Amino acid sequence: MEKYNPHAIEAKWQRFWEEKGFMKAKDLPGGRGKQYVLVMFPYPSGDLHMGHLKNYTMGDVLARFRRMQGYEVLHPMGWDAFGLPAENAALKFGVHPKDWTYANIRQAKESLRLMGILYDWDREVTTCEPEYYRWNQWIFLKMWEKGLAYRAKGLVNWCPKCQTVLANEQVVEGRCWRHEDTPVEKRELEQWYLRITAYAERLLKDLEGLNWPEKVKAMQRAWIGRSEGAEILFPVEGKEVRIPVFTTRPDTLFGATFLVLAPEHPLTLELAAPEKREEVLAYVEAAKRKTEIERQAEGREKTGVFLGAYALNPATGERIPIWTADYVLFGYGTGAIMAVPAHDQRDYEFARKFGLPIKKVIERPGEPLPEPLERAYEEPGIMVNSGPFDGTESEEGKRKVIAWLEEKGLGKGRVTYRLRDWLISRQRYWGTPIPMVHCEACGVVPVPEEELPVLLPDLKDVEDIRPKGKSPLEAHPEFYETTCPKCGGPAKRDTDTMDTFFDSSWYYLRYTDPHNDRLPFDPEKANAWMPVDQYIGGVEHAVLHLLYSRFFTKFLHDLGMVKVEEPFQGLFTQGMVLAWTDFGPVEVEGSVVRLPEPTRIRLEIPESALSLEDVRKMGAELRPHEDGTLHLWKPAVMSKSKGNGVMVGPFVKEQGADIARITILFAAPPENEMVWTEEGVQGAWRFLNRIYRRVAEDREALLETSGVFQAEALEGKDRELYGKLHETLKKVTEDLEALRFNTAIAALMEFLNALYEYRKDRPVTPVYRTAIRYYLQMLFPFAPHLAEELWHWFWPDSLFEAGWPELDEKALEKDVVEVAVQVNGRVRGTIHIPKDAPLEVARAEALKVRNVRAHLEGKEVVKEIYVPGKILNLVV
RNA sequence: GCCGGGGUGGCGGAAUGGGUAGACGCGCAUGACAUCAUGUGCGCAAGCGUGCGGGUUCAAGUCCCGCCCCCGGCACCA
Ligand SMILES: CC(C)C[C@H](N)C(=O)O
Ligand SMILES: [Hg+2]
Ligand SMILES: [Zn+2]
Ligand SMILES: [Zn+2]
Repeated sequence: MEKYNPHAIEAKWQRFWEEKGFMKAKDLPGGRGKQYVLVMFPYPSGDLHMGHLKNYTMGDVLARFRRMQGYEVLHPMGWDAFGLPAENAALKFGVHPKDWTYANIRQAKESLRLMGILYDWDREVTTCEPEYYRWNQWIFLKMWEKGLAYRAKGLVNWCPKCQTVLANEQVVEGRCWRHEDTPVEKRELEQWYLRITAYAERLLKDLEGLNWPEKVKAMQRAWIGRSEGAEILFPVEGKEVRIPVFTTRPDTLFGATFLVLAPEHPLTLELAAPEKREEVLAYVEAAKRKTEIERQAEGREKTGVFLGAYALNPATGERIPIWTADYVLFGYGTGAIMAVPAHDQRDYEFARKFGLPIKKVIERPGEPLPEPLERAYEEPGIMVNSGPFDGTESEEGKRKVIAWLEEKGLGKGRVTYRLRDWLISRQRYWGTPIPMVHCEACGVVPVPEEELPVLLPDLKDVEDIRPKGKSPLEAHPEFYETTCPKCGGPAKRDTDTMDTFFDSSWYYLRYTDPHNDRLPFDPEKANAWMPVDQYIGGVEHAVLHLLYSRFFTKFLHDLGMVKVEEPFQGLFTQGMVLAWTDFGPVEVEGSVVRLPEPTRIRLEIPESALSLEDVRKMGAELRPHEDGTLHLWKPAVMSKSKGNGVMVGPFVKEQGADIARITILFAAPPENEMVWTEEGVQGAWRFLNRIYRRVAEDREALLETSGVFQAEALEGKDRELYGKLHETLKKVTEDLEALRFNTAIAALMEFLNALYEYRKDRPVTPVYRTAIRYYLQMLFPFAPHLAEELWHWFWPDSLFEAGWPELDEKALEKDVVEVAVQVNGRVRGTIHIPKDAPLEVARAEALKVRNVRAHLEGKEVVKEIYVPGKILNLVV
């Protein structure tokens, strides 16, 4: 009997599929129903290890499966080559972006191949290639003609390291999404913006009937931050200008004891009295250089400064002082807020800090508010000290005060969103050029459609493209010196480049027509493949990619190019992958595990000594090491940085693909985080082995046996197996359609074990033949090699043309099941009787069990509950 | 503090229209020549066992009431 050998069959079969062209997506899916399985394309930066493969595998399992079922599958793959992620990688290794990009793409593309993964590469797409970004620019123009793209000056986020501006969504915890060790800063500058906010309502209203992870949906709702309320106009004293503010508590208007303007608000300086004019300019610019991190380090000791001007409370008419404090966001509402310390803990704290007035106008139902208040009372209540509103309820009060302000023309009801606009212009070389020219006479002029693409200046000098503070294209007149396509005089091309997230925002749409030189894609085509039925990815693109794509699809929908309005119908979010990591040497002494500083620091814990127990309790262990000392190991995220990756190729060579697949899809539940391990792999070896042995050993017999027969005529073990078979066929089919792989696999390990047992007694019957035909077909998605291999010992064509096994309902039916006999609620034993056996039969069969405990325990019995399914309770 | 999801074996994890808890796998332990085969929730035992405390029921991981700890999210309203 031969043995299972990966190398001998793996690469073999891989070529076979590639050449046979099975996962080649059709152009316009017929009435066969389509399936668009797609995983987020990668950032060509770094080598591919196992942690990275978890997502593509699943997409492969899924794609293969759907393919067998007959659906027209589209399982594209490509590269998110342009932007900061890539360029920053290259620049780190002093390599030229274009070289570094095509280097990874080559490697990465090999790994995937070495894994059994099949794409329809006739659709590969590289974002940084002119053939692609050509269209980023064509889109950008169409957005401009619809006034969705524009320029504007103001403070923006700046990443010193990246040496460019970042969108708000690229500022995770006031730090760069890439350099979580670099505190983002603020700078005055004029950039480009996409009016995503013009889609704030739809972007929210459509999240409703969506089948996505709660976590994601939640986050977007918070990022969009819709907030119903009112815009109130406070007349400034002496001047003509009226200052507007936003609030959700118009019912506390009489509580307004002072206004507050954002340090960057226009009037903050145009109102500050001369004697203060200096103190304001000092603080205004002080709040600027203050990084978000620095702000969030003050707690509630917020700062502020009195301008020197006053305003009139459009409700009472009294003169309230006007201040300015960083806690107010120029980018939110109207950069101005009416302060009501009595009903807002943030304002309250401020008021009490700078000796400002606190005035209650909302009374708590029942137990009166302790005067003087010691804390702002926010909850609803009754309106007091509020002119003609006294005795009204906060709730009804609002719409009233609103309708009121609206009548007097002092304010209006208005909805505002937290969502700020999208800042896409970037000061980096490696990126799409913004198709705009800056004529001196006409101003900002768009490049003609046909004059596209605006090719990127070829710069083969690393030390040149390196960002120093402004677009590298600024020192290249050969590029930025052109003529205005409007008047004709001398103009200047835009030196800034679109951000990476601009191209990743519609690729899924590009794969549907990867070679279109007239349009970014043919509507007819994309309409036949969208939306994306399944979308494997990660949650780190919650407010980013998953946000922007929705915008872009809505925009493209309005141009009438895409019929849907939500790109990703389904969306899975796989979990991290960990791996036992070496943390360093330790000094064991009995039970005391003293830690040398280098190790401790790596563990990142305050303790400098632990007990053999704590080391265990924290999930670590002590191993012997090549340096002849004891090292401490403990899982950790598998990453290059950690140097605990498990390289795809170096692995498949020594082990196998299918082995890595199984070890990955059975480690734990997909969404959970697994821990790649030796034992994990060893187990996959054994599972794959036995699958092989079993079919090998009955190969000859199988060949001379026919797999045809009449099910109803089956009896005994035969009939038994036939059930267990379809029992499995069902669990497996469902588990797949629900992305629950671990169990689909185990469902197979279990039937395998079933097949072995069946041989201990029964020969090699037709049913058994069929049992293998089905086992293989089902195994395909997980171990496509070993399956195709064994499958050919008895069948001609590839598993790809076998179809998915048809489940047989009638077969799932039980007869003579195993009921459990319990005495007085406690399970005393079990018996074997039909699913229909009447109480009399069960009672009987039970009264004489192994230990006849049902008898020794039931020497009285009163009531007897009997669930024909599997229960018989003898209530003593 | 609010919101979503979670606490099950030495380990990852199965099973909730109440109805042999712990499938499948790992690990361990014996029997055979790294691998198969058998066993493996805990306790010597009475007996006990799905985060804690009550309760409903012949029967509770599943249902009711009160509560703790964990993970993730937190814009507005309340
Ligand atoms: C779909 C893309 C936005 C995914 C992103 N390029 C990444 O690989 O992290
Ligand atoms: Hg390129
Ligand atoms: Zn950065
Ligand atoms: Zn001009």
